[PDB]
Amino acid sequence: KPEPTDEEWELIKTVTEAHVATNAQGSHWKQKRKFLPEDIGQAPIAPEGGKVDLEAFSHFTKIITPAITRVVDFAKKLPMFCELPCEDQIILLKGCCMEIMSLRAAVRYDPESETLTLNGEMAVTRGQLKNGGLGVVSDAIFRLGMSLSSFNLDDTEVALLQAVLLMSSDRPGLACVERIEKYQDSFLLAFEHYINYRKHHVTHFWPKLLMKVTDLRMIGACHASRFLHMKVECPTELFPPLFLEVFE
Amino acid sequence: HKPEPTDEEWELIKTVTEAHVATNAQGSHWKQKRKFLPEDIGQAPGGKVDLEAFSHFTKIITPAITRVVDFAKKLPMFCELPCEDQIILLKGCCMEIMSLRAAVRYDPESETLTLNGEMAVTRGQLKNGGLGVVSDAIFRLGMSLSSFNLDDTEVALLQAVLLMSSDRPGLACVERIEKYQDSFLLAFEHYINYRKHHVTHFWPKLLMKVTDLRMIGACHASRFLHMKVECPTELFPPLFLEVFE
Ligand SMILES: O=C(O)Cc1cc(I)c(Oc2ccc(O)c(I)c2)c(I)c1
Ligand SMILES: O=C(O)Cc1cc(I)c(Oc2ccc(O)c(I)c2)c(I)c1
Repeated sequence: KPEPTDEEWELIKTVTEAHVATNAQGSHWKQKRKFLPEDIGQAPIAPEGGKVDLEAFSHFTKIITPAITRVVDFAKKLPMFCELPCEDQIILLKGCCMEIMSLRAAVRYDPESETLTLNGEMAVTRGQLKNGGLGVVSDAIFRLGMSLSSFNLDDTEVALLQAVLLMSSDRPGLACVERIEKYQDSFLLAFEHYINYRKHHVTHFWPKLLMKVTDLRMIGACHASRFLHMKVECPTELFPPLFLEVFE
Repeated sequence: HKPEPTDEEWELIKTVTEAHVATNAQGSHWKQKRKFLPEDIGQAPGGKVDLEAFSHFTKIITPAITRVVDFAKKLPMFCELPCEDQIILLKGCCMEIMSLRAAVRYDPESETLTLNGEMAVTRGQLKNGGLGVVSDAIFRLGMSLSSFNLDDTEVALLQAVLLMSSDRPGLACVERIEKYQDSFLLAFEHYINYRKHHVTHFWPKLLMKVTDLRMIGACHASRFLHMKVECPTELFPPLFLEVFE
């Protein structure tokens, strides 16, 4: 099985460093994290269904800007992305923002505590993340977390996965569709070969990881439909500057 | 590189792996043959045992107990021990090994444990089925085992280790057993260096799961006592009674 070529190791070093340089978990999150108090976002023990717990929502939005910002820095550290028109860059960033963020939290899933550590600092439960606003998306991200545990992804693999999510040529309104596909394929090929190098113990690893890319897309779309409910149920004063633009 | 298995250890590894495989009935993956226990059974309504759920479990429990015994009898080291120690070691590790077998068949997607590789149950069905909080402990262990990707050999060696526990009350040949256990641990350690898992501190964390299993085994025993008080005698298969006496 083909391992990465010299040229691909460069790209790999480039994406890996960009990810690590913008991954706030570069200080042992597992040891640094703090658990969000059980009082916040607990089952509310209602007609019309899940109503966003403004209290919980408040804690999530107070640390969401840095997460959004870090996704932009990540893309901006990739030469290929920097070659794209300003218009495409934006379209791509808006389309993958929550996909990438979701991946980042999912990879910080902890079976023993049943939590996801947001921004490598805030540990939360299904209930908390659900009642805080993501609704069933909460369940989706946790499932992704559970399914990714056996994959043992390192920074390079998460970085490459982020880059594949970034170079999505099917986003609506893109100008350089063909060029973006070329970039994505280059990441896929490097990823594919890096995987062979690492030698994971799981059958049909490549095919299974690709399906995870699909889950993230589903997750990204649900985020958007989820944001619509937030706008109805949450007062403007709770929305950070960038958070709004992300779905605009 | 760390020490890999010696020629002699590859022999012990071949023996235990075959014993486990021959007694696990997975020559045809549990996934493509398992059946899900219907949601109305053991559905949410300490606690009181759901006789119907319990009935379903004790209906396939004898074969599981039996395979654990056949696993041990397939190990030459185990056969050199006195009948009395064999009984003690079996009663001591039975639920530990079964719990471990259910835990490696944990499925994140459907959120179930496939018992005997044929019956998929939820954390809820298993709990109301009689195990109470032990169900949580086992599901928990199944969740943490996911990243370890253990193959037949590793689960096999783990079982050999749980089996040869020289600290069980009443054992006569404590030294011999202790020695047998170490032979398995050492070959395990080496087999591990040969596999090369990508989980940090893999060895120490796996050893810690043995700890968890001993705790699960002890909790099942006190869970059994509640069962003897709440479940009609008829729902107890004979071998199920003798093992957990
Ligand atoms: O973990 C990281 O680095 C990134 C990250 C940060 C956060 I705050 C987060 O939670 C969200 C996101 C959107 C949203 O509308 C709500 I309410 C909560 C997730 I999922 C991931
Ligand atoms: O999965 C396997 O191979 C072995 C296995 C088989 C069964 I049935 C099982 O469930 C139990 C065990 C004890 C008990 O008192 C009750 I009620 C249910 C478990 I956990 C494991």
